[PDB]
Amino acid sequence: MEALKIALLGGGTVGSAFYNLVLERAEELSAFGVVPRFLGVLVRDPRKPRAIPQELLRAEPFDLLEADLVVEAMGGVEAPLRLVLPALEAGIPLITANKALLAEAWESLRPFAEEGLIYHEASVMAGTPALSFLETLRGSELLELHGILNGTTLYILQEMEKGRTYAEALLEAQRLGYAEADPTLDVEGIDAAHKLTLLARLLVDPGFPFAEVEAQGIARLTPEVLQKAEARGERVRLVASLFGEGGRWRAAVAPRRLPQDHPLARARGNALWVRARPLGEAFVTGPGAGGGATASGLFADLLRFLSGAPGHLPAPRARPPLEEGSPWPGV
Amino acid sequence: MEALKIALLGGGTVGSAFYNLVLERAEELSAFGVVPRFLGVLVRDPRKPRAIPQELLRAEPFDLLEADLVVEAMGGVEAPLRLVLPALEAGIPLITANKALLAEAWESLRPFAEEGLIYHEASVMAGTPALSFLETLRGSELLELHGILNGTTLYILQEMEKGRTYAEALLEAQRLGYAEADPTLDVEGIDAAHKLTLLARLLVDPGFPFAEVEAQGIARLTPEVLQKAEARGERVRLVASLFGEGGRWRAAVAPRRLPQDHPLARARGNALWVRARPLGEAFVTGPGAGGGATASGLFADLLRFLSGAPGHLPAPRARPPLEEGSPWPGV
Amino acid sequence: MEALKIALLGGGTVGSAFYNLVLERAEELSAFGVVPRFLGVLVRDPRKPRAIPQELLRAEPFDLLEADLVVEAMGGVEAPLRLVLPALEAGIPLITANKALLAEAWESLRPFAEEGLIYHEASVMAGTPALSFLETLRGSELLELHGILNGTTLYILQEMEKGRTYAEALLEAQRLGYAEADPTLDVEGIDAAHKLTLLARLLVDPGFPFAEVEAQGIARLTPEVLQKAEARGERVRLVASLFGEGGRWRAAVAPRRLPQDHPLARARGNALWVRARPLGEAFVTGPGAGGGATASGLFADLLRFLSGAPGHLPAPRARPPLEEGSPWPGV
Amino acid sequence: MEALKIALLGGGTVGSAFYNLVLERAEELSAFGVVPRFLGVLVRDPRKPRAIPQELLRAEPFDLLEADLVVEAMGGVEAPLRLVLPALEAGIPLITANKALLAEAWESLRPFAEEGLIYHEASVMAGTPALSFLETLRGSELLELHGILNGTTLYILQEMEKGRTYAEALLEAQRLGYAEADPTLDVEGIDAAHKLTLLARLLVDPGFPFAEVEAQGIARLTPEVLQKAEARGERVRLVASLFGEGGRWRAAVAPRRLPQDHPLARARGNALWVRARPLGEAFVTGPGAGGGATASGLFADLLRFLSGAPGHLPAPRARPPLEEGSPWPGV
Ligand SMILES: NC(=O)c1ccc[n+]([C@@H]2O[C@H](COP(=O)([O-])OP(=O)(O)OC[C@H]3O[C@@H](n4cnc5c(N)ncnc54)[C@H](OP(=O)(O)O)[C@@H]3O)[C@@H](O)[C@H]2O)c1
Ligand SMILES: NC(=O)c1ccc[n+]([C@@H]2O[C@H](COP(=O)([O-])OP(=O)(O)OC[C@H]3O[C@@H](n4cnc5c(N)ncnc54)[C@H](OP(=O)(O)O)[C@@H]3O)[C@@H](O)[C@H]2O)c1
Ligand SMILES: NC(=O)c1ccc[n+]([C@@H]2O[C@H](COP(=O)([O-])OP(=O)(O)OC[C@H]3O[C@@H](n4cnc5c(N)ncnc54)[C@H](OP(=O)(O)O)[C@@H]3O)[C@@H](O)[C@H]2O)c1
Ligand SMILES: NC(=O)c1ccc[n+]([C@@H]2O[C@H](COP(=O)([O-])OP(=O)(O)OC[C@H]3O[C@@H](n4cnc5c(N)ncnc54)[C@H](OP(=O)(O)O)[C@@H]3O)[C@@H](O)[C@H]2O)c1
Ligand SMILES: N[C@@H](CCO)C(=O)O
Ligand SMILES: N[C@@H](CCO)C(=O)O
Ligand SMILES: N[C@@H](CCO)C(=O)O
Ligand SMILES: N[C@@H](CCO)C(=O)O
Ligand code: NA
Ligand code: NA
Ligand code: NA
Ligand code: NA
Repeated sequence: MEALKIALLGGGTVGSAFYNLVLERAEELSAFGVVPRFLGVLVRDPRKPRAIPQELLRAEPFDLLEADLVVEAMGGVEAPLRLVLPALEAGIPLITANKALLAEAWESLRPFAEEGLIYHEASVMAGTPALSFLETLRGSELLELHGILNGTTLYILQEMEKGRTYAEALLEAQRLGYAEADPTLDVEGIDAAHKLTLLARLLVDPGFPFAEVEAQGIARLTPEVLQKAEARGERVRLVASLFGEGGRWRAAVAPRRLPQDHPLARARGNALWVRARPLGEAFVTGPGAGGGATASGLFADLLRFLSGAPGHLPAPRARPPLEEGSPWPGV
Repeated sequence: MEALKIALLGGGTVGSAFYNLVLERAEELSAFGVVPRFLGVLVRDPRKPRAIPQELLRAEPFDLLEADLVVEAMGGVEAPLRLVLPALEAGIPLITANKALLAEAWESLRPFAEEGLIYHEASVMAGTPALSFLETLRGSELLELHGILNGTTLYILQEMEKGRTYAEALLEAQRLGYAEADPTLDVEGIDAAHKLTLLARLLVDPGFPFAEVEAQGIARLTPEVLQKAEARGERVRLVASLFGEGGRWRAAVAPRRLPQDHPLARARGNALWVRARPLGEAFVTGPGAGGGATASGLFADLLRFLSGAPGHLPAPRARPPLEEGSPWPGV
Repeated sequence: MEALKIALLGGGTVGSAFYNLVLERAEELSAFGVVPRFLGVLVRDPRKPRAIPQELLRAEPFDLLEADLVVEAMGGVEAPLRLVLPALEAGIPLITANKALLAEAWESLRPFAEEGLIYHEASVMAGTPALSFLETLRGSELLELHGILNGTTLYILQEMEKGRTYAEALLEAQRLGYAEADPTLDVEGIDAAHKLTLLARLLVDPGFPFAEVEAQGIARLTPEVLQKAEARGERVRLVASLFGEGGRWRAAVAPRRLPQDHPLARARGNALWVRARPLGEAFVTGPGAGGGATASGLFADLLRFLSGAPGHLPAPRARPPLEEGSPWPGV
Repeated sequence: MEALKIALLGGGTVGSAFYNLVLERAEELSAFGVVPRFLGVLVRDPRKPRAIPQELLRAEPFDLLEADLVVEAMGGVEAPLRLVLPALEAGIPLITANKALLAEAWESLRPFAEEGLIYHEASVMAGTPALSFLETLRGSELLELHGILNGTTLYILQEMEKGRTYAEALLEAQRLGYAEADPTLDVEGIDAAHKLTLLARLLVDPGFPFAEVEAQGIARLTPEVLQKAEARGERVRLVASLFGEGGRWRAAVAPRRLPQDHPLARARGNALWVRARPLGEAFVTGPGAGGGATASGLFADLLRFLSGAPGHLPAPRARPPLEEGSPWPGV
């Protein structure tokens, strides 16, 4: 039996859900050979109301080199990056739910991803299987991928069909915990773009640049637009697409008119839909955002690590596109 | 004496400071024959402890059309937009501290700015005079403008100079209520870009696009780079620059090497430095972020409105630059 | 018109109610000649959830000598005492809701009370008139005083008559905000004893020692006892008594069997009952605990000060008792 | 392997630390063939953020009679008493950290202590061995005991020595989770008196009354008095003393002038110093307050219980002292 010493960065909705999940499942962990011991949890206010014991909180950075694992769910890019890099350099794995970090600091983080040090299931659709889904889909070659990767904007659109306004639905969305710190990342497509980028690097091109994703959010959408779509037998959704065009992978986020019976249209939560050769059509759906949902993903990754498996490896080499996609109707 | 009917959007660091500042200055407001009456205060979470009366909190949007003023300090772009437009269309002024909104929704908001309906001193360098400073600088023709517009990154570079880390500094500035909710906006220069855009529009080109600002942040800087600059007799700062190049106005945000005696290098606070013809060289500096500092700007604008002055007008035409310029050397 | 600069010690349920009340009533204050300006609010956690703007919070002591008034509602004895004494020494008045402080540090605080520097209506039965009540009763000579001075133990007994247990009622009492930090002060009679002491010093003996109060709390009481009392046509209540015996003032707190039609028994909140010569029988009742209720008392004292009146003066000399009381049935 | 059924009373600084410590040590507990199962956790406010599952929180008292252990860390005396007695009467052990309860409700609790049903290591000097230390010291006859039992006042006097104020120090210790909820209990010596009582009862007289302890606090001490002691080669500390005087045991808490090389003066932490016949002079020191420190004591007691050992027994008789003693000189 061994101690698994964990440094947690962030003690918010996710961090705190992860902390309590780990301790609540310590019996499971013992069957994996370990007892979980948190070194410290990095936060900003160490004395406010929080669902972690106060003495574990650290309002300043602390040395991570004695940890066996670093778990990050602090948000942002350059601050977690600088905090994680010395741990990575020492061969200490990272488990993160932070898609911005991986999408926008990939020049620094790719080499550690490639040696299997980075686990990040929770960074796309929370603890819904997305990355593991794609890992199994690698048995085939992608033809087209379409996801509804952002839960905030899904919630908002669901509410506006029901005739609620953007602002009341976003407000409602932010109470329920779905949005990023700044909901602009959600409603402009950027958070979907970060997720889509990570999917692209896993499946089709390990160098895929976040800057190459074309992203348009839901700012032109209203209840009227959505309800008129319903009347044509369609649903409008924000969709993240990956497809070949002129021999290269293209990545877009935009609102799309979907047939109402399409798997993407009938999903109540977040969803990833592929067509691949020779498998065919496959689809995964589940909760894409929330504390418990994300902590599930991070805990799934801890068990993966404990099992002796590497983190989520980028594609070993870029894959040649088989077909010209370019499906589509925008809005 | 008559009610001044205010709808306030946001009850946070800024909104709350503003609410309480208004209350305690009620004596001052009576000298205009008004008494301040809040129609409601839009907030996300009506349960958090707040220095605003529970009975005035609204967790859903409320009718604005009876207000004499809408004050906005909620953050984001699309949601505040959709909330203020009806008031603006009714000829109700807006007082805002939200630079993202004005930079990114200008196609919708410019017509109302041109009519004098938008007050936004607090949208740049908080209640430090920036917009009013530029309004006076209009007596001359701009040669060049350079500002340290972002308080969060000034704070960070000041603390890194003294040997503190990036991560520590950042944690503090967030604590002090300086950082945008997405602090990436601060540290990648985007928030300074938004501010720069507004200054360009006030001075030189009323349709200057936010997309035309070139922005880069502080992500490559460390305590070491800064300390080496100090030994060369310099300071590295993030600088927002507006200058002529090949007959057009260029807007850039980037780290710059400044001579250490330069006003920008020494300033107490955020700072704006302008050479213009025939005035010469003028400078303003003060706090550029903080609840109190921002509530001062908003309240300044409310007093401006009560005086019968219009809001901040865009430049009444676009005009080319007088002189070819450049910023300081990059890093 | 003048600035009234206020230093607040404590930003809890009371402190925060007082802060918001002051600002909410600044129009009233202007009719008294002043505009209220808080120098700072002393707390412990300056970044947690609180109904006061964060920049006013001070997590460390600050200089009080520039204030026009010090307002204290921090709890305890020696820490507020040391904080207030330099202000008192400088002739700066104190307004307090802190009965422990005044009861247990009277050797230090009496001399300042005697020069009218201490206002403390809110320290007995919150903003229910108690001290001002006694000030008017000084027109007569006390024969007997009996109060139900502690709201926690009143609540608890009210709930146990209804058949609820001590522990559920105390729990219920502490949620509703009635109890001291440690409810032992309430349930053992000590908080009533502190209040009774202050009443004694106002009315009958300016040197009355807190140590001379005999106090017994409600620890032997159960629903059964209380319900049996109801059946004999009585109510049991914790009562604070002041009466002459052998030519001296005696002070006791204890549970008592009251006739059910007695003013003390039929009071739903806290209550002070006197017999005095030549007035006769007089009685005041109201809320004895709670934020809003206490802030009312502190604000009543601020207006008193602004009116040019002194604070609550002790009796100028001990008064000779006229009759042997010693009413009573204990339980 | 069998459930160890625990009812926990209190979910605060101590309770929460305890809850999470139990969870993470579940592996260790399996070595006794148990798995820990919480039947519920009594709390005041089920809405505060807490590192305990919502579904286990109870805001009203719950049946305890199915528990194998009641752990108490709620504070107060009468309410915990009325809650544990039924469990105690059923032959269910109590593990407590509450020294006030044991000192002040001993007429009710002594019979169950005498039966081995009360574990209270954490009630004195937290998880620093104090009770177990004394249990071993029973191999000798006590000559004299002197301890620095109160962590809050040690902390305060340590910080005042270094020039900090009373008020600052106090604010900190409260922040660190050291202080009783009424910190007056700490600074007037009452909390050390409660602890002293329990040590007297374990060692010399199983009915030693709390009322017989003479207690005075640190209220006359300042940075100046302490600094002057240091210049005389001394340290002033609050000391809890048990010593023989005229054939009876005397118990006193007071500030004392200690030689600076004395173990009590130097100790790292709270400290207990005992001369006994024939052992000689023994000493123990460690942290005497804190969530983690206390949860360690409680967990030590739970392991003691699982080992088949009884709780902490009172002295099996009263006996007079062997030698006339005295404490150090007062201040
Ligand atoms: N919630 C979701 O549904 C969800 C789903 C999937 C992925 N994620 C990802 O999880 C991350 C965090 O989200 P969350 O919902 O847990 O955020 P949250 O509730 O705000 O918590 C973020 C935590 O990080 C701390 N923190 C933030 N910036 C910091 C800095 N510069 N220095 C030190 N501490 C810092 C905060 O401290 P304080 O608490 O003191 O302020 C807090 O403890 C993000 O990357 C997000 O994209 C979230
Ligand atoms: N802080 C500064 O230094 C500073 C300086 C100048 C300008 N500004 C600008 O001031 C604006 C507000 O900043 P801040 O510091 O006050 O942020 P803050 O502390 O987060 O306050 C945001 C307020 O708006 C509410 N809110 C956020 N999104 C909402 C939505 N979709 N619907 C309804 N209510 C919403 C929040 O409700 P809850 O409290 O219920 O969460 C909160 O009351 C930003 O535009 C910022 O760029 C800030
Ligand atoms: N509530 C009532 O019904 C009531 C009625 C009449 C009289 N009172 C009296 O009012 C006083 C306070 O009561 P409350 O209900 O407002 O208490 P509360 O909600 O706990 O607030 C007490 C405040 O004082 C601060 N504080 C406490 N000790 C401190 C120290 N040593 N150093 C610095 N700051 C300290 C706290 O800081 P934090 O908030 O950071 O912890 C908090 O801001 C007591 O004397 C009480 O007897 C209360
Ligand atoms: N802190 C230490 O260093 C230390 C060391 C040794 C012993 N102790 C002892 O441990 C005990 C608890 O101290 P602590 O630091 O954990 O205090 P704390 O942080 O205030 O926790 C008290 C807990 O009990 C709950 N509570 C209080 N009174 C209650 C009532 N009448 N009914 C139901 N629930 C009640 C509170 O509920 P909420 O959270 O809902 O408010 C809280 O969960 C005290 O007896 C103290 O003397 C403390
Ligand atoms: N804010 C993000 C979290 C994970 O994608 C969302 O709404 O989906
Ligand atoms: N985050 C912004 C707010 C004020 O514009 C700043 O740091 O300057
Ligand atoms: N806890 C106190 C406040 C004022 O007496 C009470 O219950 O009455
Ligand atoms: N307030 C107590 C808790 C531990 O007994 C102390 O300071 O020692
Ligand atoms: Na996932
Ligand atoms: Na400004
Ligand atoms: Na009163
Ligand atoms: Na102990």
